[PDB]
Amino acid sequence: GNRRPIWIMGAMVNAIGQIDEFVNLGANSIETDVSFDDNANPEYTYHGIPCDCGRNCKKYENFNDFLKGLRSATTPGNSKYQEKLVLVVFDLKTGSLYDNQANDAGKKLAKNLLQHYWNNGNNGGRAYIVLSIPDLNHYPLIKGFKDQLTKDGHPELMDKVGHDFSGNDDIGDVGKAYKKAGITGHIWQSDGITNCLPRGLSRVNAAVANRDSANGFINKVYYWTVDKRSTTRDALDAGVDGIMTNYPDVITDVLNEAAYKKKFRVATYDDNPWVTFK
Ligand SMILES: CCCCCCCCCCCCCCCC(=O)O
Ligand SMILES: CCCCCCCCCCCCC(=O)O
Ligand SMILES: CCCCCCCC(=O)O
Ligand SMILES: [Mg+2]
Repeated sequence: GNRRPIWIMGAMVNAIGQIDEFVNLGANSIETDVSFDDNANPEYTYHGIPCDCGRNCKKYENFNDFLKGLRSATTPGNSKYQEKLVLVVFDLKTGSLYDNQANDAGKKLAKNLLQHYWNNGNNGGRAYIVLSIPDLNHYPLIKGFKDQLTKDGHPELMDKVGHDFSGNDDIGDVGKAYKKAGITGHIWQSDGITNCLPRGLSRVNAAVANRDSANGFINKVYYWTVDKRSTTRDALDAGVDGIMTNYPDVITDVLNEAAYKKKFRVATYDDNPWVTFK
């Protein structure tokens, strides 16, 4: 049948100069860590030590500067525009917040994305955005973010946003969080661990089984962080939609092997990231 569109996602893309570095290696999407200040305002794109094996953990930007950089990379006509870059996952490091600041964090995130990435709707960046929350109890972040875009008069930008819960929670617990949040679509499900440690496919398989079921709630599944060809083959064989990596050219190489090329292709802006593949 049709080839499954795949997001090849550059990992830990936290400096503006890295956006081109990863896209030029074959990434059509990136993941970026977002730190918060004491007031739940996104502050830096910063991970810190420890991080993935082989990487510098300390590159960072003021979050709004990173957004302006991402805006340039994703706005047609800009000197820096990368047509290939279609999705950003923000790994929201809400662990530094109290649980009762989750909703505030979502409003401040929306406020900054509207201002600096979507340019108040004036020729904004065009990538789809996934808000990845590490703790199921921080689900009120989603409400906060939607309510802020609505207050600011741009509720339609929610069409460009989707959701993930990154903490490797049991799939039924994740679904219960989305039911609490009133969310029923635009759901990605991460599964993974640092490239420094081993991991199997059992939870990826559970997530894929949910995605492919008639009654499931997941739209896309992505596996992280994968730096080896054999792991990439295993994940594609398991039917994931996305693979996060420190080496986009490694994943591109596998996808260009003749057996995989018949069955997968690199996602473009044509491909809606909230739609389950069939
Ligand atoms: C930066 C303010 C933008 C507007 C934010 C609207 C939602 C505010 C939620 C309560 C935030 C309380 C802490 C405010 C910290 C600050 O920005 O000075
Ligand atoms: C399984 C984890 C889901 C998130 C925890 C949210 C807090 C639970 C209580 C929220 C209100 C109860 C409800 O709406 O059923
Ligand atoms: C949040 C989606 C999954 C992202 C993996 C990034 C890991 C990290 O920052 O340690
Ligand atoms: Mg991260």
